[PDB]
Amino acid sequence: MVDREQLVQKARLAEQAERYDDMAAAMKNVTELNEPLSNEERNLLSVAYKNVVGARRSSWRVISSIEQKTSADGNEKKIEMVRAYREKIEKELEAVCQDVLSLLDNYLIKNCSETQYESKVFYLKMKGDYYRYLAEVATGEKRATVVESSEKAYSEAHEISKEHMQPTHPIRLGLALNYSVFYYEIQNAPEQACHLAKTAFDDAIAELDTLNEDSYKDSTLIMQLLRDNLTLWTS
Amino acid sequence: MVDREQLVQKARLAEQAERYDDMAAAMKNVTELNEPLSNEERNLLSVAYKNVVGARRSSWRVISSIEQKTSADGNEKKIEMVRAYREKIEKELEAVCQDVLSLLDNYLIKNCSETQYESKVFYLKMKGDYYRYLAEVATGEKRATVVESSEKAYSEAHEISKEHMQPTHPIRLGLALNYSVFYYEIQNAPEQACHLAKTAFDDAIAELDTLNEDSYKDSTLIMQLLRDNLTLWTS
Amino acid sequence: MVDREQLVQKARLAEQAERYDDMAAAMKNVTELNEPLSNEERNLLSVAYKNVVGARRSSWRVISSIEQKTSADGNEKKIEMVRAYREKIEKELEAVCQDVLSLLDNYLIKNCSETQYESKVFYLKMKGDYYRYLAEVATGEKRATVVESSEKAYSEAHEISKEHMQPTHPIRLGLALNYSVFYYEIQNAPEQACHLAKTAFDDAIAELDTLNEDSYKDSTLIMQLLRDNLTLWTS
Amino acid sequence: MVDREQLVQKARLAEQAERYDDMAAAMKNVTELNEPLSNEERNLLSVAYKNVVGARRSSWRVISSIEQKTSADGNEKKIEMVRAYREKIEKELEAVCQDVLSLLDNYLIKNCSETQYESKVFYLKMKGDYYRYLAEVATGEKRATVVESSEKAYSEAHEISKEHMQPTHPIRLGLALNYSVFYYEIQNAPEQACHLAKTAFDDAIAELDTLNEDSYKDSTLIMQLLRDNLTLWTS
Repeated sequence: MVDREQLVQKARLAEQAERYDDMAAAMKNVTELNEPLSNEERNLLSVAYKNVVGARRSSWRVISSIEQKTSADGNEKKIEMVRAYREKIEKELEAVCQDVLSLLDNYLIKNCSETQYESKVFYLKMKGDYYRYLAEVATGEKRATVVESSEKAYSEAHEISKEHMQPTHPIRLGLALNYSVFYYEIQNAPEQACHLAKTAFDDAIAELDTLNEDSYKDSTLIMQLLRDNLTLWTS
Repeated sequence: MVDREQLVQKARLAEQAERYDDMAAAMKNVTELNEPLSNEERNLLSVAYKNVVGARRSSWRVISSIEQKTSADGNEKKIEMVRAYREKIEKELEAVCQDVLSLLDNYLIKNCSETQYESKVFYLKMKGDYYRYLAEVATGEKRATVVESSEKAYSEAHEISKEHMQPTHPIRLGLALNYSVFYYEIQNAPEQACHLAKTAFDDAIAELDTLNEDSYKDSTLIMQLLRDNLTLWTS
Repeated sequence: MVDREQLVQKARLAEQAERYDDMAAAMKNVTELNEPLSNEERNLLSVAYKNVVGARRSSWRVISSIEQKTSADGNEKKIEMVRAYREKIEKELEAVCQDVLSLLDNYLIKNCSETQYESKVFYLKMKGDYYRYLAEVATGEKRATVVESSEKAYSEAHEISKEHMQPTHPIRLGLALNYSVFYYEIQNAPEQACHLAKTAFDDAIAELDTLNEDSYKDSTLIMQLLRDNLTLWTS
Repeated sequence: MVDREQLVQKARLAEQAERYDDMAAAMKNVTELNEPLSNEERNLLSVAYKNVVGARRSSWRVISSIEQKTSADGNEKKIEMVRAYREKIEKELEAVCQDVLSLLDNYLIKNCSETQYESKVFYLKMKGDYYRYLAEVATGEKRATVVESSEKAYSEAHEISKEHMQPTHPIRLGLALNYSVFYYEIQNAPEQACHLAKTAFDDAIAELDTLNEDSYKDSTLIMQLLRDNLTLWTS
């Protein structure tokens, strides 16, 4: 019988040791206590799964790159293991995404009140992200379904953030960042990606007086990331 | 006969080529046209002399360090050239400071109106800085005079900024940064240095609504530098 | 039924994806085919387990550091999970070491001929290393046994390398590097560590004519690492 | 009246302070004592002028780059100062080269004996280099003359090094490095550049037994630089 405070302590310890699989597992155990998460427990869960899926996405990109070159090389003798190793990483990546998506759908989005608007946007942004990670590796009909699922999660998150959060709020800014990345990289819609990132940046600078003493550093950091992407995409 | 716009273009060209002596010389020529400087011409002058004096201060520190070791080494045969080379760098550093101080006293502070409060604080901060650079290399009675001169320039700048600028203004924040460094490093007053940097940071976060769309990045950068120094000095 | 060439391909693919656990597992499967390893398969096995044990050693150091501070902090409420998390990492580290040590004792050292002197030194250096990693985390009577085991493996490796390899050979140089680290860090014998590293470096420069066209870069790299450690330990 | 040992001490002090103009001036004063240079005084002179000309070459490249863009921009109002500032840097660069070339022709190459083969190759490599720096900024008939002058200096250096130095000697390796760069960048002869760098590298690995205890690190460093350039040029 392990206490909730000890599990959060375990996640913090795993983060310092860079053992993100342990970190994700501890925060998954906290979620499964079937109680709402604090703002702190929410970010610990987010950081854990971002680093776990990040390592899988990086590995998949490396092996897929080698796979495209091996097929072009003409050596049929080597293609078998490259494809199988890419598939192995791909299934691991998908299982990480499905693991987070089950947590969001059966616990986090399912049981946060209609009043906890910050929590709702935070979880729907995560949902958009993990369906986007699934979209990156998916093909054909499987791809179209997860793309729609990602779009649906980002749009709902966007509507609640627009209505209940200031344009400078790091959750609203972070959402605009990832949703515009989804338009650019997944939907291949550079105009809509640039518009979304421009609107978010301009709405934040127009309401710069709404910057909070506890999160102004996070706000200015994401505003810069939005401007960075806007520069990259428009050049 | 060289135009003012061409001299500012020369300073910008010298900055890109990292030829700061050329940059300082071009901005010194602009000042000597005996007209007020634009906000742009002011920062170009400031950046030029900061890089020129910065290179001299770095060289003086290196040779002074070797000088202290050579005297401790007991080799009297080598002390002569080290001391003379340190003295050579030292005179160059002092002549750079006197060059900037003459520009401020006979042009910049001398001819900006009682209404141009931003200009006044900007020039008195520069004056405090260049007397502080002189204090670093000076000894005895010579040191006490330049320390007083630095203190007098920073205090006047502090009074005008407190009265006519928002606590988040980068000129007011930058002034608090350097004036607290003067207390810590020159006056060896850690308490007064920490108090000055704390007050400035706290006044800025208390009036975070006064952040300007054109300079919020500069404000948040100096606020962080203040917090950095406060952490270093209190640990 | 997976081919030996495909398993080596899997290890190379895992190395590019930085999935060292996969890499170690593939090379463990190659070893278990119960045939000698090529020079290439040997280094792939060595690199795999070095990165696997390296991550465990780094994690153990981080959590042990936090453990020493938490005990000193006086918060008895937090000591329980830190100790248990350190113990968890520690058991993982020990199981990695025992896994490699079983491979060396039941396959690699057990079945390489009396003639394959390069192979013998290579495997006995690995044995010295993995017992040294065990010594780092062990205490009391358990520590003394693994220290002796490490010493015994390094000494045998040292005798065969002295007799059958040139002083510039990267395996002989690499052995002198790790064996001197064992004296310094494990045995706390700075004199014997410095002597071993000095002798190896001096023997290599005295026979610089024995440098091989295929490994001169590896030789000069380890010679520098020996000189680096010698500088650090003698200052 | 300043002693030769004090001037070399001044050059070493200037090098630590990164005051390369002072360093070059001190070594120019040593050369002008009209006596041969030691191996140490030779490298101090070489390092001084390399850093002085290096800063001019870097500045010229930056301003020439801006000049090509300003002419393409169509703003005739700005072209005047860019061209004049480039010309100013260019004359400084040329005067540095002529300063070194006068030292080599009226002192160093002029008065080293027919027996000091290391000194002869060292000075003729420098001569090839400084005429190459002149070739980089020169155009038309002026360019053809300095290109021939560079070629003539490198070829003579190449003949003496081939006859009196081992293929692993850092002076012979360094010569092959710069002479092949001259073929690639100045003469636009990629085949001849690759052949020269390949021959030098292959001659060095074929005589790896000729590596000296006092300069093996310099030899292996330049051998790698040759292999680096060979990779870049053949891909």
